[PDB]
Amino acid sequence: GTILWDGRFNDMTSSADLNKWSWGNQVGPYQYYIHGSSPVSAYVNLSPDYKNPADTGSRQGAKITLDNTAYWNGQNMRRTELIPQTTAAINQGKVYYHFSLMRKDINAPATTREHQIAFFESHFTELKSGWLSGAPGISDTLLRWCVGGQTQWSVEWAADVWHNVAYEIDFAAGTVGFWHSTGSDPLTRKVAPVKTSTSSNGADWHVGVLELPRSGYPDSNEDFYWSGVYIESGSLTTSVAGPGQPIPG
Repeated sequence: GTILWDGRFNDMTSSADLNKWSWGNQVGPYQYYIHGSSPVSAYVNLSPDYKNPADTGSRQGAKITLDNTAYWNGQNMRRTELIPQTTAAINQGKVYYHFSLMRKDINAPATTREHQIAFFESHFTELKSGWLSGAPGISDTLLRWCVGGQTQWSVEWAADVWHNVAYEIDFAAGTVGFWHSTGSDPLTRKVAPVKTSTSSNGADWHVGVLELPRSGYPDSNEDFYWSGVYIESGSLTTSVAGPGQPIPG
């Protein structure tokens, strides 16, 4: 395999480095602009305590937060998102998009509201959580993998569990497959490639979270933990510790 882009934050000392990126000076691994009126430390913080402990390939993980000010461009949905800053061909051919995600019981995401996570701008694929449609119910506590808006896989989203994911995207065939594991276990393919319109970017993968409003549910702080975010081509690294690291097991 070969890493096309590395979003593991390994060259950053803290999230303050995100402030180096600007439209006039697009440096670093991430474009940082889809966020609210507060400083970056209100929305993104890095720490070794915020990553999947089995991922020795990531020095620090990132706590991404939605708070009362997490509104971008006058929209009514809360968002805190980072987009890959790269010249690599991450949207052509077969490409694997990696990331690990975890929530805790403190500042847990609201199960009463829909969340769109690690999504592309056209939403051809993404993860979702929370109450989506219909009556509220047992499905609201699920973490789901969607293709074209349709759920293709889901699991109960438990606190403190690290979910490791890789989207297997064939931009030429217009298909997306789903690889997943929890904790230290190696990724396995849980859903074979599904067809959909994969029309892609300039730069359009949103590493972060978007939360829709829902009548009667006030904003409360919500924290999402991320680590091991990167994009590779040719050969999928199934080890959660990433390429060039000893396999955890």
